Amino acid sequence: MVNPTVFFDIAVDGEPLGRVSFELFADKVPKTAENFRALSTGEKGFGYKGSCFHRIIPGFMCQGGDFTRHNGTGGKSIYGEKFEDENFILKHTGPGILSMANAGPNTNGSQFFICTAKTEWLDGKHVVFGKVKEGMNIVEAMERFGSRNGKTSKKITIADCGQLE
Ligand SMILES: CCOC(=O)CNC(=O)N(Cc1ccc(N)cc1)Cc1nnn(C)n1
Repeated sequence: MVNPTVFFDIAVDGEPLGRVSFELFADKVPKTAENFRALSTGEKGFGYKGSCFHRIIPGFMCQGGDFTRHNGTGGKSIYGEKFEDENFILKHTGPGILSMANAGPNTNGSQFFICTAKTEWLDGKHVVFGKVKEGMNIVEAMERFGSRNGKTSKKITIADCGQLE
């Protein structure tokens, strides 16, 4: 009836940077929304707290949520290792879009990316499920620690996370 809101408190080499919050589009993509919500609260016994943004590419996107292998090869959903693409109603319209990373059709786990540009060519293959609500300036700050090949110049971590309200 109202979409939930979750936050991440970001750190750079252990030092506090700021907080980003996200509206999750539970109205349109409820299953995909609930996965990210629950990984953010940690209520299933695992999740995003302490994990890193392993791949950041300025002018493209910030990617993380690989909490098992910390490098883009791991993660798992609250539903099993993988779950299906729920739908593609929502599109990659611009900076701040929150979207699922994947390795093929119906291979969603826990990895996600926040867009820092319009990424139209991802439409219909990555499930869009939320957007940055507060702290797009902190996402832009994060982005400056990326590189063309995605390697970060300092360690970008989710020091804390959970649900607002
Ligand atoms: C713009 C979003 O791009 C993608 O989702 C494409 N694949 C990955 O990023 N994966 C592959 C992948 C993604 C999700 C899951 N669940 C498994 C594998 C993770 C990754 N990160 N850095 N590298 C080199 N690969």
